[PDB]
Amino acid sequence: DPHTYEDPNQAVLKFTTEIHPSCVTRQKVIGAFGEVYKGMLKTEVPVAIKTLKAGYTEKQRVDFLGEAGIMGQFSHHNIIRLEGVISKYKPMMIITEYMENGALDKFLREKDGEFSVLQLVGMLRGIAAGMKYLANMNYVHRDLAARNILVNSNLVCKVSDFGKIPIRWTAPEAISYRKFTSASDVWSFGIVMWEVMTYGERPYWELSNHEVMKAINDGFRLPTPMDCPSAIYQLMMQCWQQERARRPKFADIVSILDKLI
Amino acid sequence: DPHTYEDPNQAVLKFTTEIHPSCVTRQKVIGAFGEVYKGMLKTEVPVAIKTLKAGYTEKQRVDFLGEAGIMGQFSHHNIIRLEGVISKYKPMMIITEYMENGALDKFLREKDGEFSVLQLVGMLRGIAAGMKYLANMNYVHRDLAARNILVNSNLVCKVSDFGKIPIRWTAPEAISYRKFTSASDVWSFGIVMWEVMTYGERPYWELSNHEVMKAINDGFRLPTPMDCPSAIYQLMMQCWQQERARRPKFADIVSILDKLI
Repeated sequence: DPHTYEDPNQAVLKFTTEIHPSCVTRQKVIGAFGEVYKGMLKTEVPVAIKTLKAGYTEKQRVDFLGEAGIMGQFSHHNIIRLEGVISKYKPMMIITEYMENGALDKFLREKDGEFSVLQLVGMLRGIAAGMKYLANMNYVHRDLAARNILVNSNLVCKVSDFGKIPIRWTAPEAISYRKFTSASDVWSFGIVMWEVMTYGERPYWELSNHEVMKAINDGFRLPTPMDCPSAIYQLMMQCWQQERARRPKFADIVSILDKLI
Repeated sequence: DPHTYEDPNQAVLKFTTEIHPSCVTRQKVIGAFGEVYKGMLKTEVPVAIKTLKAGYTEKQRVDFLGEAGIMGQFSHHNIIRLEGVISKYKPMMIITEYMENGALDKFLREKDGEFSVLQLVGMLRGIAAGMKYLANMNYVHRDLAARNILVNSNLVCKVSDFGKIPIRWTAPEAISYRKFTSASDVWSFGIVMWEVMTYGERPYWELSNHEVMKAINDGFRLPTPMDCPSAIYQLMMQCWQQERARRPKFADIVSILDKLI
């Protein structure tokens, strides 16, 4: 093994392609850790470009580049594509494919009421296909939420982002015992289904994180969204079983949604 | 014949594909002869990976690789698929397709009472189809038991494992005279039907192997499982005829189960 000894800032680059700075053009800021730009990549394709905020430590630099390193391990229709990274130069950049419709939760809020049930279920199916791929790769995500899904022009949804925890989206056993598995991702997927079917309502509304923690252990579950088919809500309820072994697996979820479509 | 002379450790590789170690990544242990890992194979697909315990003799090595050699001769929907082996390097590995729901007996115990009669009969039908294929290949299994069947997400069951004998599953003539034929596999299949319909009860409960040997020669047969359709139990009873020539053949079993469905 030539990599018995390795610098962590090199280890995280393994599944990435190094891109020369002359190949990349940032054109405008589209989001704001650090900033997100819309740009072009000469390979000319449109891309999203993430940079790291000035003053970062080496640890933050490794964590930043490691995001690209995780993304680069994956190749699936419903997982955001990594074009490459600029790591040898400043500012450092993570270059990914451009997604015209931005984050799923924001998208649904802006297009509220505008999709058919079939289109919404199609989005959920793509997310589920992405998560089945991750689960099969033995990757436990821990932050599955509509804000971490990107949407392109064809409404294809891709998982795009890879102890503070996202309390509203996290399974009870993970909040209580830090027990994160694919089955806790399944719980999160149930929350995402609810975010989708309500067109981007915040899970548990204005309830505080503490009220949510208490509610879910008391057996409270989010109620059916308006106009949500009962089979869709029933699947949500299965994803939110208190006993994680009772939740369906992602392969089961994909099959269930396919039969619905 | 270029293989008049051959080393047994090469003879057992004939129906296998040699896989380069750089193509395989073990990710975690999922069972424990030797160990079983969940892993990835670049060809990227999830796989199960079996290794051989440290300190093995050459005879054990040949037996280990021969398992892969047997599996590799087969190609059927209800027989586990061999991806390949690593034999040229240590540790040696047998790489098979990944089955999400694990061993059938364990699976049924965890999902006790959760399936419809049609789903259970469907599982039995797939197992029977697999055994009909083996029987047609002139392959006598000798260890057909729910523990040797694997289940994937669509509930497809596959025969997956290929002197001390498994006494509770073994036909009387095979226990007494080592007379193993497809008809003694049929007896074992009857036991498997009982394992499935009772959701993973041990055949003959807490009775010892000796009590079982005596019981079956005395004419004792396992009673009908709860909620078992009489036509399913009658088929079990036919599989357990003392005269092996009276048992149905696997082709008969497949046809019988198809008419029920």
